[PDB]
Amino acid sequence: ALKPCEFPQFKYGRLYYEESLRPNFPVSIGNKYSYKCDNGFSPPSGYSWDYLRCTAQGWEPEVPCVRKCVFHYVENGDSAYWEKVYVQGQSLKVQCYNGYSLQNGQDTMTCTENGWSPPPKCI
Repeated sequence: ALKPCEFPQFKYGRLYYEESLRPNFPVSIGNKYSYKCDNGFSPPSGYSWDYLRCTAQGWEPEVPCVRKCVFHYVENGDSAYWEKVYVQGQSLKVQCYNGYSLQNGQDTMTCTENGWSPPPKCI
């Protein structure tokens, strides 16, 4: 069987069980391995862990761990009741109060490589 996927090493995270598994590589298309990301980062799905999949295009995702932005508290705005995870590239509309705003027309925040932009502070 073809074994085209080498031991996956990527930024801001790692496979679980890296030492029981590293010698098993390379592996075949269809195999998958659980992984986690560093604090402040997340799989694109926004879950606490996810699968790295050996595909015909190599490992997917290409960038397994991306910036994580948590939505919860908004100063002078509407806060949520529990922490909602967002990932790099996602955006939401924040509800500001009493003539305060995020100063970007639509009161939208985007999860960027360096966190929320602008921050969840209505001014």
